[PDB]
Amino acid sequence: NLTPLFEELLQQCPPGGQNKTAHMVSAYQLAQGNWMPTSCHVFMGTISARRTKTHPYEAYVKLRELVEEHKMKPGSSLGKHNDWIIGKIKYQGNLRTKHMLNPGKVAEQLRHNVYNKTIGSVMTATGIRLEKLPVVRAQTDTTNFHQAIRDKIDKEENLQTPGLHKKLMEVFNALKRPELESSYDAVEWEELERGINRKGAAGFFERKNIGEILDSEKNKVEEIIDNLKKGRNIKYYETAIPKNEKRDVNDDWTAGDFVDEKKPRVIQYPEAKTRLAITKVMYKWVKQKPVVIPGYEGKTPLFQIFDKVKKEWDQFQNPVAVSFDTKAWDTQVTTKDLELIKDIQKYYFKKKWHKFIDTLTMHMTEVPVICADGEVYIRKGQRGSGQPDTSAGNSMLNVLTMVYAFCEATGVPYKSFDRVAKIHVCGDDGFLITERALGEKFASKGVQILAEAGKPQKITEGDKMKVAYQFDDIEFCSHTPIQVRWSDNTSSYMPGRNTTTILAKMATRLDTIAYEKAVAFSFLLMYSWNPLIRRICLLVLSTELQVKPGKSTTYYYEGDPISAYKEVIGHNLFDLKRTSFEKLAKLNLSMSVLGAWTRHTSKRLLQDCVNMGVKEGNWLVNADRLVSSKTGNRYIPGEGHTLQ
Repeated sequence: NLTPLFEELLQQCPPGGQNKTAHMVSAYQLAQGNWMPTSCHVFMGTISARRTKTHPYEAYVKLRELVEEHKMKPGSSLGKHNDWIIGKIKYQGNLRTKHMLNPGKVAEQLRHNVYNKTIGSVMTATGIRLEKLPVVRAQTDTTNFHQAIRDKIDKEENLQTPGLHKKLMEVFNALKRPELESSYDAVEWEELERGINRKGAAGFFERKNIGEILDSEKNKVEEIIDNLKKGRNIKYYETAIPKNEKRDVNDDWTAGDFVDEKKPRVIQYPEAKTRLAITKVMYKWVKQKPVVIPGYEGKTPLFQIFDKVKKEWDQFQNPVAVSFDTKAWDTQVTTKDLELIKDIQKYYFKKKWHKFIDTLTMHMTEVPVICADGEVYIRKGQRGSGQPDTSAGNSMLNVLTMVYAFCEATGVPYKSFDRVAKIHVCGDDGFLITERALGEKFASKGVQILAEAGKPQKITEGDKMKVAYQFDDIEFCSHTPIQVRWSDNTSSYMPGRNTTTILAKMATRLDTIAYEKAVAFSFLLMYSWNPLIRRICLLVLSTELQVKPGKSTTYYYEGDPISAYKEVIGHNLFDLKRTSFEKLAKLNLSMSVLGAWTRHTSKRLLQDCVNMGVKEGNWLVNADRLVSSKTGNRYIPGEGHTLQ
């Protein structure tokens, strides 16, 4: 009876190891009685207990009593290499951090959400009520920023199962790529400068951005590579800014705005010179060239991912997908976690970079962080979202932890995972596909195993992980599959997501037509299954055909945008005859719940398209099958290509 109460309490128990000298009893066995807990250190949902004619409620109070005894049982020396930050302190701290040093505040140092006028007025022109759309890209004030630090970052390091990381290494040895052992070397400046955003943000004490440092202070970056390579301390620090601040900029191209959306509330990032030093050396690992993390989908475009996943899904008999959903992952990365990734990096890198990886990793286990306003805190481990290693490091750490959790829950051995499951990851996001019995075992017992591995899962109904029983219930990269029907009698899947959300993201920005047409084409590649969005996209793309699209967003087109689409999607926009009736109903629901559209909106948007398309000429709106059906005119595309 009391079994769900014990299961809740066992997730707060400190992780222990296997105890062969005592009786280890589960949440079920404790609820039945005559079992008395002797300690609260949890191992695979079991704790050590003396069989002493107990009553269920009495066993529960002893186990809670022991858990609170352990919780009510410390300040930490600062590392020498971090001492330099204390000499920059100018005023006493006011972060009021309870678990990490707030040594004070350094001297001060020298963006808003607005509408995209053309995209926003096309929406208004059809009766879409913008004010009813959800708010996106919210920036936060200093006060809630510091509260977010106390809430998420001010914490002792997660305890993990003893020996967890030897096991995880055992999992890596089942997935390593031995033909690459000890081959990774640094890259040349030319190759580094190819894939980098010159507007990459400067750290607190910096003034130049990535491109400016590239142009004029390469020697400063090389001095840093040299110091680390010889094992010498550098003055490593990360800067803290709230999400969506002027300095919340991505160094590298992004598969979509979904990657800004999953960012922590607190962005923490090394200096630009330092992000450059790390990347010039660890390029092949942090940019996954080649891909050595199994299931890593970082380089897969959003319009391909679900077609790729369906092929795996179809090869199972009775497939399910279990979601990876860790609470505030970056805050759950431990020192031992980063050191596990250090050992794996050293597997693939030439020996002359091991002292480099060793010293950087050492710098990353205790990190001076400087807030926008100047407040310093000393972070113990964790991941700063802006580190170059976030995507690659979290992806491997995710894959390893999840294979281990699945393998320990199901009894499948680490070397046999590839035989009964497929895994897919993008940083902490992901899922695996497997047969239904295997997945349900992993989804019920995985919660407790993942809490003991120091990656707690977001609390749910029935203390179970989310299972998808039908393919288009998979959730990945903030999107979910939706099927479309083409006029060549094939079907395929597109990245689907709520229409209210797509409208929000498309209609706003943080601080002109060339940019909006880029956005429109960018959204048209992802959301052509959505007739509302598809038509708003074609109307915007119809604007000022003499102006060429900007380059500051995910994608843009050279030449014709309808032909560019055909090149990456594999069909013509005009050939898309049907979008999944049911899934579209699900993704349009919030439109009506929020009242962002009326009964008139779709017709008015179609009518505005037909009015433009019936007139004499060659109009992008007629690339829409239904619009062209009502105008009797077609769009004849020119040559066109898609770019990043």
